[PDB]
Amino acid sequence: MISLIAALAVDRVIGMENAMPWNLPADLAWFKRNTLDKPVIMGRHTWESIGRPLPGRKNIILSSQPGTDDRVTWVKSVDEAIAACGDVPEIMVIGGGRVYEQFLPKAQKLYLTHIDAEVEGDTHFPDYEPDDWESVFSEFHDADAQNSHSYCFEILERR
Ligand SMILES: NC(=O)c1ccc[n+]([C@@H]2O[C@H](COP(=O)([O-])OP(=O)(O)OC[C@H]3O[C@@H](n4cnc5c(N)ncnc54)[C@H](OP(=O)(O)O)[C@@H]3O)[C@@H](O)[C@H]2O)c1
Repeated sequence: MISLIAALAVDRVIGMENAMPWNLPADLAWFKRNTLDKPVIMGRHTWESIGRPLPGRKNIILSSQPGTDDRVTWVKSVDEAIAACGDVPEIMVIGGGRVYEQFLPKAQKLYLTHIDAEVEGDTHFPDYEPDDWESVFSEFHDADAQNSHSYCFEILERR
């Protein structure tokens, strides 16, 4: 199946100027945890921000244009992207905006990081219907020495 994985600040804010407007090492770990040994579909935008494959995962990028790193796989359509995954149990969609927007409808689950920070962004997470999903997990964390904001992990499934 298909899964989305994002970290949202206040107001679904997900990025600014091609970046994540905060720094939460703790999130990094949860992300790795959740994407380890899975294929990951990402947008060219996001790809450019990462700048190198994610070990432990099949990296599939979406671009109209042609590939620019032989180490990762390129694609020109949502169905091909999906194709490229193969017969895997969970495909992970890692953003950016436009991509979330697209796979959203197709998703059966989301993995969220709710971060208590109010920041301006140029990208926000697709609006979804609270009714359609069922929160099956939550895990609160207070700000800390390294994580300057408290945040909460959560997991929803399509109702
Ligand atoms: N907060 C988080 O959880 C999280 C996770 C990821 C990213 N982000 C943030 O996301 C922001 C950028 O997201 P974005 O929406 O600007 O870009 P994106 O989705 O990362 O990149 C979009 C690009 O992907 C290509 N694309 C998308 N759908 C396609 C399709 N069906 N076929 C072909 N190409 C397709 C297009 O590239 P072409 O130019 O090649 O057509 C498009 O310009 C950044 O700020 C990043 O930091 C946040």
